[PDB]
Amino acid sequence: HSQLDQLLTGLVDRVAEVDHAVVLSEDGLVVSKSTGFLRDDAERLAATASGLMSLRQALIEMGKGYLILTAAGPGAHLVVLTRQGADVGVVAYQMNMLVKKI
Repeated sequence: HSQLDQLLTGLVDRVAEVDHAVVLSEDGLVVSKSTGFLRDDAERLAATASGLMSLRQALIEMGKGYLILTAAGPGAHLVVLTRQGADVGVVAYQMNMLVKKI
């Protein structure tokens, strides 16, 4: 488990609002994921995020919760899935602090 994997797993563990997290390369490759996020589920999130960016940041609210995406430097994006009713401000702050730590 890489340092980035531990950071992502740490975000998910500490933040009640955050269910899963991945970091995707410019090409859509999963570079890192929270350790309790299965490869099938992570790549499903990756396929969604890559579709989003074919259509920098994005925030999509649904019934489920939110999908939030932000830049993690010029070559990658951090992508998070929240639980239902999460405070977006809290999650965005946590993600911004994570990107800083990387």
